[PDB]
Formats: sequence, structure tokens, C-alpha cells
Amino acid sequence: QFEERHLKFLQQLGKGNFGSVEMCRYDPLQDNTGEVVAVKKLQHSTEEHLRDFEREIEILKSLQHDNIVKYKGVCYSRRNLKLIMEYLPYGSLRDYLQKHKERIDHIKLLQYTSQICKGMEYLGTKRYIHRDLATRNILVENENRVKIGDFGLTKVLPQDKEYYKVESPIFWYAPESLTESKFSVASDVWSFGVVLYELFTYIEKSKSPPAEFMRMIGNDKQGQMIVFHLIELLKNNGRLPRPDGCPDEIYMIMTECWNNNVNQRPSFRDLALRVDQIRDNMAGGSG
Ligand SMILES: N#CC[C@H](C1CCCC1)n1cc(-c2ncnc3[nH]ccc23)cn1
Repeated sequence: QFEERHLKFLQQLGKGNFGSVEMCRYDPLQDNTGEVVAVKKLQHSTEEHLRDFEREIEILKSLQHDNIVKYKGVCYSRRNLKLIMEYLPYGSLRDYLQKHKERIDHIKLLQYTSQICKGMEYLGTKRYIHRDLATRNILVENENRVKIGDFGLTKVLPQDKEYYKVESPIFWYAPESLTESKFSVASDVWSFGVVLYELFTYIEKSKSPPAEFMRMIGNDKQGQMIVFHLIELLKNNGRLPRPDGCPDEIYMIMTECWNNNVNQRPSFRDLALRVDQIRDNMAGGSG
């Protein structure tokens, strides 16, 4: 779809563990008048990583939703597969919320929450598991609209099961992901609860899930024993605390998402409805 020669690098936007995203100018008219785009490429183009990247591209191209970053096309010349997507200039929600927190009230946080929920509801209709729902993977287009911005870990559920068994962001993981490496819509709901916690702490680093969990566990632990003591903590119903200023009903949603019983966690459809109702009530539909 895109031609390598016209694409001009401008600046790096983000770097993951296997890919990076660049800000580039696509200029088919060679007049520098072309659109600025975001370009994802692999750091190391091994056979494994390229096969994974191809499926990620297929996943994004199949998604069309207001709250999912827009696929544009692919670009290659010989092993230089790149994914072209719409550029969102406010960057990740983490940076945005940090910079603008004093101006972002709870009604606005719930607007972002609702948009994330509806994007995930849409993902569920395709039987996709995101596996990395966290504010680092949410992008901001404008002050009224966020989009799920990265799908590098997203899996398609197999046809015989409602879960996929597969360096992990352990402080966002459901207990069965930690113990059984099992990922499902329900483990995405668990991670969504952590996202809600991130939003209502305004991405303060001292209150981040890793900082909170390590204080609860003990900083003497490293690597494997961190995971062990996190599992024991969650099994014993230890949970992240209610953020300062967070309404109790919003914390209650977090804690329902963090149920150890997978079957007890809410659906994204129900989360979107409840968040929308809370937001409307807070804005003056109930006071
Ligand atoms: N979301 C998310 C995180 C993702 C990083 C995580 C792995 C590659 C980079 N990332 C995407 C961007 C980005 N920024 C601005 N516009 C964009 N469009 C598509 C991705 C994108 C920046 N970092």
C-alpha cells in the first residue's frame, strides 16, 4: 500500500521490548505536503518476531472502531515490514494525564474509561484478547478522545476454548495469568481494573501498581519471588488501595474486576453501561 522511498523519518515516539513506533512523513507527491503518520517496525527482524508482527498487523487491519488506533497500510521493500497507522499527537495517556492532571476532572476520567471499555467490548466481539491493557498502551487523539494504541501482545482465541495459554507486566496480570499463563476476556477485565486504578491515581509513579505491590510484598524480592509473593498476596485478597479522591462506587468497580473467581468478573458491556451511568449521574443527571 505504501512505498518505502516516500516515507521520511522524523522522530521516535515509543519503544517496546520488540518493536518501536516512529513519527514519519508520507509524501507521495514529493512536495513534503503529505500526512504525518505513525510507523511501527521491529527492532530485530527474526523469523519468530516477523511472524508475530504479521499477525499483529492482520489483527489491527481487522479492527474498525472510534477507540482503536486506525490502521492505514503496510510498507516493505526485503525483510523491512512496517505497519503504518494514524498519528495521534498527544501521545500515550500516561504522558497526557501526567502533564494535564490538574485540568482532568473525574467526569473526564470516566469519559476515557468509557471509551476504553467500548473498544474492549468491540475486541471481544472478534474473540481477541489484548493481554496488555495498561495506560501505556492507550493513546490520546484530543482532549475528548482516547484510543487503544498498541496490539503487540494481542491473541486470537482458539476455536475450542475461551482462553489462550501463552518478560510479562505482572502487576497488571490476573492471578490465573500469573499461575497458569491463561489469558481470556476475564483477564483483560482484571487488567482494566488496574487501568481504572492508574487513571484515578493520575499516573502518579509513587502510587503506581508496581510501587504499591512492592511495598505490600517487600523490596528484598527480585524476579521470581516477586511473582510468588504477588500470587500469595492476591490469593489472600490483598488489593491495590482506593486512590485519593476516588468515588467509592468507582473503587467498587475496580474491586469487582479484581475478583479471584474468573466467573465473577463483570463483562465489558456491563462496565461501559455502569461507567456511563456513573458519569451521567456525576455530571448532574443525579447530582
Ligand atoms: N500505545 C502505545 C504504546 C506504543 C509503544 C509500545 C510498543 C511500541 C511503542 N506506542 C504507540 C505510540 C504512538 N504514538 C502516536 N501515534 C501513534 N499511532 C500509532 C501508534 C502511535 C507511541 N508509543
